[PDB]
Amino acid sequence: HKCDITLQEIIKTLNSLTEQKTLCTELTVTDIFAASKNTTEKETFCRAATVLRQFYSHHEKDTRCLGATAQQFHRHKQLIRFLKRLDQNLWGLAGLNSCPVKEANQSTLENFLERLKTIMREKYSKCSS
Amino acid sequence: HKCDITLQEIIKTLNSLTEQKTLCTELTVTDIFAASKNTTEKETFCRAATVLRQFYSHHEKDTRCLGATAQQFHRHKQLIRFLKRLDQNLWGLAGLNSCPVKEANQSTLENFLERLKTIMREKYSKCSS
Repeated sequence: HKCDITLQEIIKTLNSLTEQKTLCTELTVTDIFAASKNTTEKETFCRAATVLRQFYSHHEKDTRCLGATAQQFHRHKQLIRFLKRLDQNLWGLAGLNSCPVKEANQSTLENFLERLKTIMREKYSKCSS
Repeated sequence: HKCDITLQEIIKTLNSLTEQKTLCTELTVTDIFAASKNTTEKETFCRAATVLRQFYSHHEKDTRCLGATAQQFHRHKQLIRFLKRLDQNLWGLAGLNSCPVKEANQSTLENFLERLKTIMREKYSKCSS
């Protein structure tokens, strides 16, 4: 399923994420989009599904992110809800639960999310345009 | 030749470009790094060698870029010298002069150059680290 509405779910969720801030949206993930050797779409997804999943699992109850105020704690609570959802969809479209994250370079969650939001919208374009 | 000094030539030139401005560094190229399906390293290069080459050839004597003042015209003159050089190296490492630029989305020359500068530095890391 390649031009499935799951793409819209991914984009629609990407927007929420990209339009928010936290002390955690600056911590780094593996830049799987720093590769020159490349792969295949479903593996592009399993790899991305992987890094996103390593993050939220590593940062769900992280001290640097839980927050001082209420609006902050709320924000982080929301940040992790979305990561889980964005990831839930990625694994489904990837349909591949094994991943060789061969990369050294790290982006920031936020800058990585933009690139995912971009790749996804290009993937969408090819579905309608 | 994969960990050749040509990589340093590419990075070293990428730095000059990325650390400069022009009225032309905002005009758009094809975002070949918006693909999810992916390819192979030498094809990643032929594709990049292609877009860069379409640009300078399309913008060498472009009115929006030639410049009003002297420092401006000089800058554009320099912008195109580097594009030719960065491209000269890419074709050599790509060793492949045929390219299927299947992409719709466009980045800006400047934002595309950053990503190339990044991919290149990751490619370098794997050569020494």
